[PDB]
Amino acid sequence: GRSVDTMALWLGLRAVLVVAGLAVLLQLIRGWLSSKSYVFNREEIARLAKEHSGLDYEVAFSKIIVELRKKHPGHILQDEDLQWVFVNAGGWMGSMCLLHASLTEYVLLFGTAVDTGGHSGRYWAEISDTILSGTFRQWKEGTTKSEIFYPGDTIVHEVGEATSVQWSSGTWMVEYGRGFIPSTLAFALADTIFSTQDFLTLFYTVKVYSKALLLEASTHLSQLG
Amino acid sequence: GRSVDTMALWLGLRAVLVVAGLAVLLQLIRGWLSSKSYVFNREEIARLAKEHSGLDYEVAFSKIIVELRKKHPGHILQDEDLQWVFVNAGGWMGSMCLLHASLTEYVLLFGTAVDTGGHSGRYWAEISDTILSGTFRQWKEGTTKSEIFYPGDTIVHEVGEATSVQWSSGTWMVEYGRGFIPSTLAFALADTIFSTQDFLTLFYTVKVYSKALLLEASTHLSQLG
Amino acid sequence: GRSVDTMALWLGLRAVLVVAGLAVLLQLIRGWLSSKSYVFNREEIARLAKEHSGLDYEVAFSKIIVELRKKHPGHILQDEDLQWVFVNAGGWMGSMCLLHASLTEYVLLFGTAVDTGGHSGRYWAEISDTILSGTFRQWKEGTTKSEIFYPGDTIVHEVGEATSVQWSSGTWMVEYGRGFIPSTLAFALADTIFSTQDFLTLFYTVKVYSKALLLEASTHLSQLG
Ligand SMILES: CC(=O)[C@H]1CC[C@H]2[C@@H]3CCC4=CC(=O)CC[C@]4(C)[C@H]3CC[C@]12C
Ligand SMILES: CC(=O)[C@H]1CC[C@H]2[C@@H]3CCC4=CC(=O)CC[C@]4(C)[C@H]3CC[C@]12C
Ligand SMILES: CC(=O)[C@H]1CC[C@H]2[C@@H]3CCC4=CC(=O)CC[C@]4(C)[C@H]3CC[C@]12C
Repeated sequence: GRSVDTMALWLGLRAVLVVAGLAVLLQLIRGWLSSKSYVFNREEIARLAKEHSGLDYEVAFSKIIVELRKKHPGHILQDEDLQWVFVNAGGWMGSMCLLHASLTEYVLLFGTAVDTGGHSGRYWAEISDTILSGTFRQWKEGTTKSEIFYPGDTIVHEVGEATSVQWSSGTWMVEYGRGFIPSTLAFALADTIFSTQDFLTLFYTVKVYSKALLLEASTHLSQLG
Repeated sequence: GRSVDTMALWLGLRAVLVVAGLAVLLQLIRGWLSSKSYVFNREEIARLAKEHSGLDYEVAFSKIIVELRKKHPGHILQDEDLQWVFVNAGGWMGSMCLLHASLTEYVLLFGTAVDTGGHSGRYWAEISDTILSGTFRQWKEGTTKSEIFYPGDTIVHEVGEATSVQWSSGTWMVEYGRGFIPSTLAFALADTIFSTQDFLTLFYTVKVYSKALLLEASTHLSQLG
Repeated sequence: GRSVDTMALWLGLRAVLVVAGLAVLLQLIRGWLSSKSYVFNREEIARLAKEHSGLDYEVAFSKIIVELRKKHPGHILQDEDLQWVFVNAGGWMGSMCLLHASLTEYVLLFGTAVDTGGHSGRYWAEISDTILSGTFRQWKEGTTKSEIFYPGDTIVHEVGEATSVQWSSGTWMVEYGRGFIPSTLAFALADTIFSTQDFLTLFYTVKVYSKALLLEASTHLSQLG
């Protein structure tokens, strides 16, 4: 009767429980033992973006790209491969311009010209965003109150952390990610697969990721000979 | 030619039509003949939340939990099992603290620290939300105009009804559901499966549901001996 | 080691790349060689909606429907088949009333009573929306700035184009689509399948599409005898 249905539902819930739990455990295991080859550090990127946050965010874009090319030659994409690509993830819609991406790091420009917001994602990667323009509202897990950050501030999305994020129209930021980068792809592409059906955007995303990987491989080969 | 393609599309549309129609019919059949064991009633919960809506919503949270424990001993989770868990569903993102959940009822605290909104869901369950803080905008099906509710009001999401819901930053409410509760899970988890990929949140959700079910089973066993 | 993982990821990315690329190529091939039987034209619909944008959007709805019935008898649904149906797509939620739909064209009323926004979709179809009330913000691909349109304006979503769209509460518009209409269905239903689980709305959507197709077939049969 009712007790039988309660017990059966409890059994199925425990099934889903152990499935999700072992998925989380595997994510932790793959992430912790992942490689950690670091060309950049988040403080360098944050300071460089903060210095230029008072300028027009596109002038700041240019200046930051030029500085990153000067300080890390061989690790930033040429002008021919820079492209603004929409990003639909976790219920929000923004756009990115990828500057660098390896197995363990990535650097990009990110933002939005529309009001948007949603789930931040939960992956084995430390993400950091320095606002050039607009406002970034972060609502952390386990709290009932949120915080709003402004140009020049840096929000650090910690490893394993999950938040709600919200950006206002005209919000632009410099983003640096460090960790097990491929484990973020499932989050970054899911709304494209199950919501937007925008396969050309998927094409653009994997194209720029592959080009960044090929640049890193080419620079590694040159550094070894 | 063109007529052939029109006819083929019409055939496939009629296929999808009868599939969805029989799905709706099965939802109605499972829901109507579902059990209706009721520990609470929506008027009791609404009045208790309305009385305290003028206080800070966290003080109200505490007072409502204490009253519910006093009036329904054995049917509310202990302090050790209370937890704020994100909820991503129907395009919106909020967070919940589950107080009670059986096969036929549930009681929780719900709200959001970000501006959000989306589809309410359509399930065989009567849902009711009493606002402690913020604003709740409801847009009913078949109308071109929406309504905004304020602290102390109660919105009743009727059985089989579908609306668009929208909450402003800092909106918090007491929610009571009555009907065939498991038929809501597919709606409550879908954005987690196909959008956020946040498997630890899924873990938390099934964990608290299972604990609430086990509490109900334990109290039933004690009441029978 | 690290180079092996980089190479394997590059291989898998190239796999996803060629899959998405050939999907886009097939979309282009199916769209270009698709039929182009045109009962309406977008300038006619835009001018008719612009003329009435200064009136209450429901009075405008009625006047536009009456004019479209007068000028295109046999191609607009009778009063008995008009229905407001929710539309959840690309992360946004609005509602539509379908007036006309064939293999190559469609005419509908669209809008929203909630603040919403998301991905526009990318399909082989030229879409055009004339605002009767509210505001329509369009953010085009490849740009960091967006534009806001007002009552009486027409936004043209070009074939193959992808934008972010955003509508404010109380925004209502007349929409005309021309191209390969079925290729939009996957976008229009995806959030229903993977997010809202609202199968009765899916039922309503395929029902009105099938009725519009049957009306077009019946008028074609009458015109041929
Ligand atoms: C804005 C944001 O949430 C970040 C978090 C993880 C980031 C992704 C990290 C992996 C990645 C590398 C690429 O080369 C393409 C862009 C993507 C897919 C990034 C897009 C922006 C993301 C999704
Ligand atoms: C806020 C909201 O829409 C409500 C409607 C149905 C509710 C769900 C009802 C079933 C359920 C019981 C649980 O024990 C976990 C929370 C959930 C999954 C509830 C989360 C909040 C929901 C999704
Ligand atoms: C508002 C919007 O984006 C438009 C773009 C393509 C449009 C769809 C085009 C195909 C279609 C025809 C129908 O008969 C049902 C409604 C739908 C499913 C339309 C709903 C509104 C859509 C989704």
